Amino acid sequence: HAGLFNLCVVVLIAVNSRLIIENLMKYGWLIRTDFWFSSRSLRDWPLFMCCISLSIFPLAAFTVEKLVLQKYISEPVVIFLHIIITMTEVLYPVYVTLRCDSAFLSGVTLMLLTCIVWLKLVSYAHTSYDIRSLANAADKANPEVSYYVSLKSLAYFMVAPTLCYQPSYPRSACIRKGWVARQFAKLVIFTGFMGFIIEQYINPIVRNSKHPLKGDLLYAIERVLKLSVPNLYVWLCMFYCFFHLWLNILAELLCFGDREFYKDWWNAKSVGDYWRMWNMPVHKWMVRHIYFPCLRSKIPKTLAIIIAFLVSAVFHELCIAVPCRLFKLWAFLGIMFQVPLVFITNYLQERFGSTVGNMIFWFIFCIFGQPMCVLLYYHD
Amino acid sequence: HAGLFNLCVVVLIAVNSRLIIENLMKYGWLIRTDFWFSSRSLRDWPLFMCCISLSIFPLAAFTVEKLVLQKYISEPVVIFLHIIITMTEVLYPVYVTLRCDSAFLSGVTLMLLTCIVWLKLVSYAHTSYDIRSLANAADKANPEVSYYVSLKSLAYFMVAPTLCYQPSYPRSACIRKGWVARQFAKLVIFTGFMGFIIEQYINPIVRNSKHPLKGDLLYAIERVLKLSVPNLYVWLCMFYCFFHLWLNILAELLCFGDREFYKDWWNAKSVGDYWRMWNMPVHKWMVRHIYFPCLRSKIPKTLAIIIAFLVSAVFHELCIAVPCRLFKLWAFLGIMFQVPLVFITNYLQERFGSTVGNMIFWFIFCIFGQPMCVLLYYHD
Ligand SMILES: CCCCCCCC/C=C\CCCCCCCC(=O)SCCNC(=O)CCNC(=O)[C@H](O)C(C)(C)COP(=O)(O)OP(=O)(O)OC[C@H]1O[C@@H](n2cnc3c(N)ncnc32)[C@H](O)[C@@H]1OP(=O)(O)O
Ligand SMILES: CCCCCCCC/C=C\CCCCCCCC(=O)SCCNC(=O)CCNC(=O)[C@H](O)C(C)(C)COP(=O)(O)OP(=O)(O)OC[C@H]1O[C@@H](n2cnc3c(N)ncnc32)[C@H](O)[C@@H]1OP(=O)(O)O
Repeated sequence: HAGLFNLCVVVLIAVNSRLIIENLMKYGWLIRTDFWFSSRSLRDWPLFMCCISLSIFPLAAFTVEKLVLQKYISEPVVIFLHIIITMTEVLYPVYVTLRCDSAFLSGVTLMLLTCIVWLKLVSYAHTSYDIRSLANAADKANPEVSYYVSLKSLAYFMVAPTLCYQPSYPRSACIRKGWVARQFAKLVIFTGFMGFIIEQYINPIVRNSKHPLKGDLLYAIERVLKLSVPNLYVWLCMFYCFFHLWLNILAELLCFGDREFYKDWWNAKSVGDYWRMWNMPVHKWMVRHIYFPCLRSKIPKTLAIIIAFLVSAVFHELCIAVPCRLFKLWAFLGIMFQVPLVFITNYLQERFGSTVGNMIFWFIFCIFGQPMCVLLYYHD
Repeated sequence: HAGLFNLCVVVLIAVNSRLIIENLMKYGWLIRTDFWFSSRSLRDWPLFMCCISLSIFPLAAFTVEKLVLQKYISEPVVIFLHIIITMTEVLYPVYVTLRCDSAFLSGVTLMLLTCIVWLKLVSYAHTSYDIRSLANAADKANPEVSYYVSLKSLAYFMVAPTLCYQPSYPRSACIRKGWVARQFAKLVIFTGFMGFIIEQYINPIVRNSKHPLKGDLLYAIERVLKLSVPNLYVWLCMFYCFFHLWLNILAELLCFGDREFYKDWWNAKSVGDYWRMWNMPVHKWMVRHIYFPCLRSKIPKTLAIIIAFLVSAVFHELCIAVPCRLFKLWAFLGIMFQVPLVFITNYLQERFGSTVGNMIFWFIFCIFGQPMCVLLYYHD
């Protein structure tokens, strides 16, 4: 069934083929300019070696786990230590990306690694607290603790493309190395295709006069789809590069038991259905750590969805607005608009059809969607 | 998996949304102009009532079958009658479409119905000859002949969307009438989408100065993909309207046992593989009536593929060049170019990959393909 997905790059080689064949070798006129990392030689940036400076805090979580598992201090004190460790995870890399500053894309990938490491840390803390509360009911404890293997399990969880820590993981085989290279080659060519389609389509169409949109929109609703359809293909190729290619490569090199991350997000009859569908690991993180602890007792789901999307709004604002240090709160409000939207398109999809719900999903994803974040990300 | 197919009409509503919302009601400024049939009222054209004048020749085939099955004359004489009946099937509707002439699109659908009725007739003759040769080995014969039910079986085969006659057919249920209407509604909106995408994309891009292509092509290879990508979407929507919608509707109203016509043509690693794949009934007709009678004895496949594509070239030329009565032989030579092409891309696909074979298939289908027939069909 893969040829109709395959046709979407045939028509991108085919339309403006001429501006594809004017390059010398591997986009010789557009190299290290789009999806760019300047000075590929040496490749030593003081935030790139500070991308491994956030790895001393998983070691700090292992030291406070060693304090509570060798009975150095009580459980509440360690919980406070986890709270301060994951708030230093907020406060320290924003100080890294403001003071002794660097490029915007390096700041964006540092904030994305900060967000992913924060989820991985909070999931490690919640799973360690759950297995400590399970193990303290009886006097079984844990003989043969194997702190090298626990260190390797925590570090292997930190490089893993999932956000749910277990000490025992499903594994696979790493004998297919030509496949790994083929996926990497597919990723690099798409990256070059990403830079080509950003420089040829979005960059001449954003670089003009623009105005902030209002409640009334007369003769201005044609721009929010015409400047969003190449952004729709940019987000589709971003999804294919991250969730189908890079996460599958990082699953394969670490020998992961499930390449399960992307799951059926194109047949979304509504958003809300879409946000529970579009990636497995962060949706498993919300249904394991925030929504379902709210749904254990005394909070219903009709504020749990708002507080889960509030912390997702906080993560998107920390990912986008902080490396540009402008504090727009446009991705915050643009995804806070989605939270009444999930409820709306559910009232619209009731007494209706799934097909026209998918039509209005792709319209919602066109205008008030995730390519809007890339549009505001290429508007600074 | 249907949402990624569904996105291709979201991006067509989205790009030039403005020229979609300037119409009054059901394309009020472009109605009965593209995919047009003038004078919808009365709807009585002298070739439209001559579209049922080709139905007296299935009755003629039943009369000559009644002559041979009631032993009025020997088998060879009836075979000659079948030969003249299906050559009057060639010679009479071209006289209908030249003398007392009509519109070009009515001539194109009359020639398409002529081609389909010719295949259905030759398949009926070959299957009747095969069951007559099977029944004449012993003295079983056929008690309870049921000539009303044989008449209904032949007529039901003539309205059926398959080209292989059997007296016993698999059936289904016709209780889902809201589904039938939904598919018909999907077909009509796509037809309107077809007329919209033909008038907005192909018609301003063909109506200019054009030149015949040669062996050397310098600074002219960008036109044969840029004027072919909207033609690629026109042929994709033509395939979806005919083989997925209209043939499934005609399967459902006649209660057919298999909606099997389209089969996996998008993952074509080569042409030749593609021509055996793109539709079930005409490919079953070639492998049941022309190729495999050649492969019974004394002819190898290395002229059988050329003679099968020669008669397919004759059918495409009779479909396209005869209603425009210009005798270009450009669709003839453009599909005679494909016959060395199937062999070529098979030598190219050997010692190679299936993925880059699919890449070069979609390049071949872009330039020297079936949208070229629609490009020359909208160039007169
Ligand atoms: C050192 C570095 C190493 C790096 C390594 C590589 C990287 C790591 C790799 C990968 C990690 C991620 C990389 C990218 C991260 C980027 C940063 C961000 O964080 S961007 C965040 C954007 N925002 C969101 O994603 C919001 C997500 N929101 C949601 O998932 C949902 O909307 C949610 C949970 C808030 C609401 O879910 P509703 O639609 O499900 O809820 P309802 O109405 O209540 O229905 C619940 C029912 O759904 C069914 N259901 C269907 N599927 C289900 C499932 N999978 N699990 C549970 N229930 C499911 C069940 O019936 C369930 O109810 P019953 O549990 O039975 O009571
Ligand atoms: C009153 C009106 C009512 C109307 C009702 C509605 C309408 C009716 C509805 C629908 C009818 C159609 C409507 C449209 C008609 C438009 C007009 C036209 O005619 S346009 C014609 C365009 N031209 C073609 O379509 C050329 C088609 N060409 C071919 O099919 C092939 O290219 C062919 C047969 C000429 C060559 O086939 P290679 O690729 O198969 O041959 P290899 O190299 O030899 O391989 C053969 C092997 O392939 C495998 N194979 C795979 N699939 C197979 C299969 N399905 N059958 C048999 N073998 C198959 C088997 O291994 C086989 O060998 P082993 O038979 O085992 O010895």
